[PDB]
Amino acid sequence: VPGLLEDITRTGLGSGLEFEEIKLLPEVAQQFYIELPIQISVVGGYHDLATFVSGVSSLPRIVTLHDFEIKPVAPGSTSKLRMSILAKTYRYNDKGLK
Repeated sequence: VPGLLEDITRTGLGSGLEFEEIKLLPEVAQQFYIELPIQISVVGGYHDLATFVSGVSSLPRIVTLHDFEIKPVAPGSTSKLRMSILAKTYRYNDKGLK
């Protein structure tokens, strides 16, 4: 199954947004599942950022979102925002924690 990075790009997510950083982190084993985290920083207006969050939220797969941060990039009038978020997908763990 294609990863979250591909889902964003295959379905065309993030219109109007300027990606700054995409970092795929090492998988984290837990006793019931393996987490696949992706850290993303992206710049845009509130509307385009919201559309992106809704797009990820509407994917037909379990994605959890964490560590949401948003700050204006500059003190100017109505300027764009920098949004940081950690997204995770999951797969089963049938092998324990050895």
